[PDB]
Amino acid sequence: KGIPKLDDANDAGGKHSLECTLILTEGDSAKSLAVSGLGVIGRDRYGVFPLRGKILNVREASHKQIMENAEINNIIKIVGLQYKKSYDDAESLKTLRYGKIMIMTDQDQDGSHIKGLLINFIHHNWPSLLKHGFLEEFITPIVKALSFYSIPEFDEWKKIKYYKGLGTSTAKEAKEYFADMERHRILFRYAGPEDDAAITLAFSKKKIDDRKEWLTNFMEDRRQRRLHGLPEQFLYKHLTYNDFINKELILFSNSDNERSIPSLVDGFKPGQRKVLFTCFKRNDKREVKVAQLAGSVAEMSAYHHGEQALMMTIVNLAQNFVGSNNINLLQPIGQFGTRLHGGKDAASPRYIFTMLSTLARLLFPAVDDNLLKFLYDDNQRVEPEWYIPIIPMVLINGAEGIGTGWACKLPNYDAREIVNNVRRMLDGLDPHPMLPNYKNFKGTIQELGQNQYAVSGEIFVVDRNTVEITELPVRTWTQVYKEQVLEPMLNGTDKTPALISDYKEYHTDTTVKFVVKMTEEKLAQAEAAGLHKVFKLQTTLTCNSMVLFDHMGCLKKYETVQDILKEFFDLRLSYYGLRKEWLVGMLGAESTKLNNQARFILEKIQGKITIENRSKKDLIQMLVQRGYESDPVKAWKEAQEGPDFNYILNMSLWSLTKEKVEELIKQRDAKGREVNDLKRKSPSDLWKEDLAAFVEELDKVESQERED
Amino acid sequence: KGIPKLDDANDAGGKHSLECTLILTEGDSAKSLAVSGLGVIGRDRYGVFPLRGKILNVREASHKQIMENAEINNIIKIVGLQYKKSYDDAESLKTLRYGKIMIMTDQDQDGSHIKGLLINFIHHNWPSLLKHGFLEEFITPIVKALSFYSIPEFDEWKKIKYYKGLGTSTAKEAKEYFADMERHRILFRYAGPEDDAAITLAFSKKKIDDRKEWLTNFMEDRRQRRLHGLPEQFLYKHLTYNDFINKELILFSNSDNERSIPSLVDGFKPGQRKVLFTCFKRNDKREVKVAQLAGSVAEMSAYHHGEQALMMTIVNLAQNFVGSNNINLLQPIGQFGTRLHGGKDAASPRYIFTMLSTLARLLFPAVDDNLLKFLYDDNQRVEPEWYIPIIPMVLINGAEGIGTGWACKLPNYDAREIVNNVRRMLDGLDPHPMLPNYKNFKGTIQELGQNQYAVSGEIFVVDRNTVEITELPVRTWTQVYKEQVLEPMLNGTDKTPALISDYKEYHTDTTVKFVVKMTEEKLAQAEAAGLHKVFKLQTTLTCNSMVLFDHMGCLKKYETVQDILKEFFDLRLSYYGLRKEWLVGMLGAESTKLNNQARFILEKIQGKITIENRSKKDLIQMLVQRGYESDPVKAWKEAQEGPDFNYILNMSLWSLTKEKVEELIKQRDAKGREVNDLKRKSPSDLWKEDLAAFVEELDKVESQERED
DNA sequence: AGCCGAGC
DNA sequence: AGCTCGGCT
DNA sequence: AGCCGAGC
DNA sequence: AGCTCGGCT
Ligand SMILES: [Mn+2]
Ligand SMILES: [Mn+2]
Ligand SMILES: [Mn+2]
Ligand SMILES: [Mn+2]
Repeated sequence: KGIPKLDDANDAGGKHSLECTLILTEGDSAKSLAVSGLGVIGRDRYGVFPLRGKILNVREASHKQIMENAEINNIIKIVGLQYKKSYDDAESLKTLRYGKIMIMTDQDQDGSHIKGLLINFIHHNWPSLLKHGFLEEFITPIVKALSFYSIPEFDEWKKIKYYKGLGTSTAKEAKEYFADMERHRILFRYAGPEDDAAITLAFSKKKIDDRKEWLTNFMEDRRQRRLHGLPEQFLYKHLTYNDFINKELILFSNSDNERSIPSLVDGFKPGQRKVLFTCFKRNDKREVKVAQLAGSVAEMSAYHHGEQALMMTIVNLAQNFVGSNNINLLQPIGQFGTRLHGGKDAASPRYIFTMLSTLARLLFPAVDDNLLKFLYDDNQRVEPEWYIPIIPMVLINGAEGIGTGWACKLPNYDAREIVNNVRRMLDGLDPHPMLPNYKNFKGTIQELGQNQYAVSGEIFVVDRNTVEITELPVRTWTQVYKEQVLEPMLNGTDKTPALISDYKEYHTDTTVKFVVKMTEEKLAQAEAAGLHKVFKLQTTLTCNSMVLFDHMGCLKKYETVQDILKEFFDLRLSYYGLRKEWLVGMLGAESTKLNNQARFILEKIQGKITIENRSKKDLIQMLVQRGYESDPVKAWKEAQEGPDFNYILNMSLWSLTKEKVEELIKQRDAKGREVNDLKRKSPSDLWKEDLAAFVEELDKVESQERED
Repeated sequence: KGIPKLDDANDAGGKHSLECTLILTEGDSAKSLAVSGLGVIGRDRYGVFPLRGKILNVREASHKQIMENAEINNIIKIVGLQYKKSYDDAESLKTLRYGKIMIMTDQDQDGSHIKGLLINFIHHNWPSLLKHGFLEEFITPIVKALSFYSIPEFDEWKKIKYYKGLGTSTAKEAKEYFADMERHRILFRYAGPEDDAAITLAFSKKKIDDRKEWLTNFMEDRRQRRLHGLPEQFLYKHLTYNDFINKELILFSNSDNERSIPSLVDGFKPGQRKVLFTCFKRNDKREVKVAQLAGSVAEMSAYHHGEQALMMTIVNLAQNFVGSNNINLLQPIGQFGTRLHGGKDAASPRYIFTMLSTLARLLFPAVDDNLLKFLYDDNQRVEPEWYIPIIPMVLINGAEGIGTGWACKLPNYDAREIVNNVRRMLDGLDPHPMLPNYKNFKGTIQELGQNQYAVSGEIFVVDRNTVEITELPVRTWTQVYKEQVLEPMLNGTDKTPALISDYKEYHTDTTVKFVVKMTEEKLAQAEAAGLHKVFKLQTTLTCNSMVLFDHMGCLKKYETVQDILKEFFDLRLSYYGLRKEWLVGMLGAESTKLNNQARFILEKIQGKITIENRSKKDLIQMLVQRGYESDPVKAWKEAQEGPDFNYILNMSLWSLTKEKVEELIKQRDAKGREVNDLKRKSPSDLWKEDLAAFVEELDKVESQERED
């Protein structure tokens, strides 16, 4: 047939074609799983073809984009479909190579997404097939203990095995699935108007706001459900397209917003936060290859997606070039991308390295980890719902992402202006308004209207024939500008003749210099029309979707950055008071511990009590009879949810030496003074300390950057 | 010109061609290094072309192999050479695009090898060029502190930087090298007959035995030199081909034998031993990807070669299929290759894992590490000159390798027969003779003549038309046998008609079953001529080169395996006596330590001495005045090349509790009894213990293998 | 001519 | 990638 | 139409 | 690889 990745059913194309089934699989490992699953006998009436991934959404797409799509036309040639053909009459179905499509995907949410896009494809092009049951799915278990086809069903029911993707199952497993097909095969049924309404609601861009309402209800409902203790409702026999869209695809849509839409608190997405948690736990003193760090992240954070997406998450986190990260929390040791190509010139993750910026733990103090809520994946504690940085990182690095029904775009903001605004609010004033600010951007950004800005590079008149372009607007890449602006100006086009006579390039990996030559008259005309407009050095920047998850995990639209700043500020200063409470608890327990250590050893050297030959039971009983406390640090740590004095009896015999008692009394007095000194500090003073340290290191680091 | 990897000199092919120089580089990183080194001005008269690696040796090679060699014809087209053309007359040199070839390689030995093969190429095809100085080299530094062009020069001279390959130097470095070319450029000169004699000696297979004598002298000389303290002689101005061959290439030849020819002792090559040392130091409880283990080996063992060669070293170490390793010291967790394709079907090192066999440390006991001599790379201690296994592993896994002037081939041998021979020698008898034995090989191996054997698979007559082939001779691969034996028998050839009517394949990944169908008369004729001959189931195995490095590092040829066995036996039992000496030293120091601990604490509880408030100096002085020994373990460990009693004073206060004194007296008596019990054991009893444990685990492991 | 394997 | 190097079928 | 990025 | 998803030029 000409498609090498396809294994065609023996009876496909023959007089039995209508009884044949094409199995569309997610990935080629699923392909092999199904192939071995059917074996010799299954090969007659069952074809199997792989899909690379998410497919084209054909409902709104251009004609050229559809006609040039390799996968779509592969499925068309395999099944024998013809565009605009309706299938009712026997004469019409004589032309099909297969009578059914059985989609086999993972039992996770992205699988459901592929299911939905295939449903949308068939529903858009051939409703004649969709109404009559041309489409089926082959479900697999996500967990076993007997089999369970969704995590809520297994949780409600409650050796346990978790199945990540179809490739995890193998060998006999696959064959087992294909011996009993009554349980694993589910037919999509068309009930009526509700089905069409549901499909178009999911896959049409006219329905975006509808999707918003859709998802909103879901979120509220589930939270309300979660509040009242009602169990999660789950699927998995016939399944109507409506019930699929609203009870299954919807969880992909919500999971898509949850992974794609950052938190207001730390400005992170679950993947990024997993990466940073892993880095925090490893605490590498030396650089680590991005591929190896990626695998380590996967192990330690329980990151269940593919390695490529995570490696590029890391790369995106490390990028320091103009227009990317105002503060990069990972160091880009390697080629991580440049201003020239916009980062697309980054070297392979196998050949580049990274590690924590020395500002990372200054922005996310280690002690604050004791204030967070760490989540769990199958009894493995992984990473918190959020970190709580000393300043609103969601504003600094310009968080963005694309979900379903909502998207998020924020531009960057100067760290020092944000630090100053936090200081203003700590001193009881109102914050100043803030325009976006991009580190090392030499151009201007000026406020046009509400949430709209003009971003302009720099261009100068050198002389009558010469202009010098020293800056391009933020996110305009050097190579792209050359190809799409200066080169068309120089060579001219069909409609537009040549404006400029020549140009030359003086660039730095981090900077832009163009020297353009024009005729006298044509420069005069260009500056009459204005230089930034003619040379395309002004772009509009409009942020009307700032969508973030607040500290409750609720999606919220913020109209101004000052709202983000205030909400963050309240939360963060609350957590600073929490940090003081925790610190007086911990330091207080430590000081009591040091005090009972000192009393014990001071009485041993003073001769008040002798430990020699005392039985363990008799000694512990005597110690509790003499008033010694039990391990105040372990007791206070356990209290946050036999008597242990080991902290006293595991001390060295060196303890009773004169300089050990001396240094231990000094430690005791010093810890007491530490508790008294921190007790008199306000939480705001704690915050100001953190901010001062952060700016000291920020000046050192950025001046080292400019010197290098 | 059509070669994309080439950067051609601007003046190449023009009227200045004779003044142009083609730079042949080792690898493309060297190519880029030279490109940036010449810059804009250098590009006019200097071309640069990369070589993949070692090139074809054209002196003895087939005509087809030469005419089809891509690199050779690339250099010919680039320079403009013509085979059989002599270059003297001006008319003849009018046809060359370049006047000189400048070879730029690494300053290590393999670079010298490439230099030699280019010299051999030009000398073979065009002596007219070689006599007149057509060839130059561009040397680079191997180390800096000023620059040094060989490690012996730098050692004799003695921030220090070591240069591994040309790719380590970069940027300004390269440009520096090409600003001063008087120091870095060296011209090869043809003195006379000595040069030709030297080149042919190196590169001709008629000269193998000559090379042997050659290398022998060198080895002896250097050892003699090394014995008398005379410094190593080094090179690096003109260099004659003779002086190059005998003073430079020769060190590649010797290094090639040292890496390619295993030791008699542990049966390893430096790379393999580095791998196993790394595994021993990591002590992985879980599997590790072969790529990651490879990188870790590189870091910890100071392995200076490419990652591919090391990853395949690991793969070769893990292979358990019939005809590879009788005992695989690494576990093949993945697809590491099968009997079918001979291991060439192994999966990529990124997708497969390994770890230590549970017999690894039973064959190489950890305590024996204290008896070895660990080498050093730039102050980093890495791995021993050899390990000392409990049985001669060089016989078990069938060590082999190809150097210069010598090669090594040994077949495998049964572990249990070797263990039994060692037991025989420990009981004072002579060893039995041993034929080669391959684990899980169902065929036969029979002695023909001295060091020659017949290896035969298994074939049976089922009935008049049918024969069954259940075994192929060792190292004959299933796929290869099918393609080159059964398929030609079935399809016939131009000369030979078809002997067999059909065949079918019943194979297991680990086993071979062929059922062949023939005519009655033709089976009769085949068994008349014999079934093993007709069906190519007998191969000859001749081992007349068994070449190993003895325990002195001297190359030695062994005529029989019994010589290997005896030499190993003497060395190993010597090291068992050493192990007893070391063990009574260590256990004796431990027992003294426990005794002074017990005396101290027993006198503290008895009240004989009080430590409370005593000054550190006063206490240490009193302790040495009262007879307490100083840290016998640290003193005895230091003796193998202020007073420290910390081992007594860092004890817990729990020490003075009644059950701690009780268990400590029990530990003391138990260690004394341990010293007395091991003192009465012979070294042979130690060896027999090791052998018994090894066979217990060997039976458990191999029975688990057959069950799985 | 091809295979064996540590190297380029 | 296609090759080295020596022994051997 | 294309860009932005975590996913397939 | 070529695609999703929403906002915006
Ligand atoms: Mn999945
Ligand atoms: Mn960004
Ligand atoms: Mn090298
Ligand atoms: Mn082997």
